[PDB]
Amino acid sequence: RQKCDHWSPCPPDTYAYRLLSGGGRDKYAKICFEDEVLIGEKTGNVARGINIAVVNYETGKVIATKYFDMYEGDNSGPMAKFIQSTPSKSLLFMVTHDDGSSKLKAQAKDAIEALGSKEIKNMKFRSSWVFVAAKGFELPSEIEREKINHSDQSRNRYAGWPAEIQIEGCIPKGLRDYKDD
Repeated sequence: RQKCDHWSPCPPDTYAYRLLSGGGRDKYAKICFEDEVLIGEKTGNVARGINIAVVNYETGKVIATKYFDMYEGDNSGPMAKFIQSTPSKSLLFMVTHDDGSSKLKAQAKDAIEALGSKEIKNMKFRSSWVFVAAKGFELPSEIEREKINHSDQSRNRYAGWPAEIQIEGCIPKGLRDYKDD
C-alpha cells in the first residue's frame, strides 16, 4: 500500500498527491496529500463548489482548506481573492464537488488560468474538474495536473451528473532548492 493508495511508489524526495472530483451527489470530492486527506468526507470539510487545499511547498505544511459554492451566493469574487492571497512557493489543489460552474465568474477564471489552468475556461454546469497549481515555480511537465469531464446525457455516470475524475502524481521537493557550485 502506497501513500494516497498510488498505483506505483513515488520516487524519493517527492510529494504524493491524489485529486478526486465528486461523482454526482453521493460520491464526494477528495484531496489526498502525502497520505493525508486535506479535503473530503473523512475530514468533514468537502461541499458543493470548488474545494481548494493550499500547501506550503517549502515545508509541506497545509496552510488553508476552503470550499466556494458556485450554485448559491456570490463566491466567485471571494475565491479569486483567496487564490491571489496565497503566498509564493505554494501548491494549490482544486477539485469540484457536484457543481463548480453555475455562478463561476471571469475574475475567478482569470485567477485559475493565471496559475496554468487550460480547462477552467471550458467549465460548464456540473462539469467535474481537478487541478494542481504551483505559485512561484513551475511544475514538471510530465505529472498529471489537470482533467475536466463535461455533463453529457449519453455518457453521464449519474442521472444529471458526469463521472468523477482523478489525477495522481509525485512533485519533486527540490525545485527551488538553494544549490551549491
